[PDB]
Amino acid sequence: VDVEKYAKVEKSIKSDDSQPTVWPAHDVKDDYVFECEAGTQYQKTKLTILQSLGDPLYYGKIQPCKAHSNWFIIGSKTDAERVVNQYQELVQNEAKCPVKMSHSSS
Repeated sequence: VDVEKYAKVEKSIKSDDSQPTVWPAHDVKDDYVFECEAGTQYQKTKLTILQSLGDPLYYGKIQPCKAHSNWFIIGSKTDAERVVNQYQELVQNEAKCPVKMSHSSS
């Protein structure tokens, strides 16, 4: 049986003798931007999923990108993907014209 070739462990903050392990090893940031790209005024907006250090909850924010702390709890990774898909569909259906998605990492 060759399971260990493919098994992987995730990084965690090792524990001293007073506190337990805390696995999210660094803040995980993901940003998405949407824009018509036309000469039209479209006020390109941004979405930002976040998973902070030592906290396995997810969060989001939808402030409009430039040309404050209104976070909301998003459940988990699958929920985050659902929210991203739904927001993309809504933006496209509201634009009534071409719209593009610019994905970024950390």
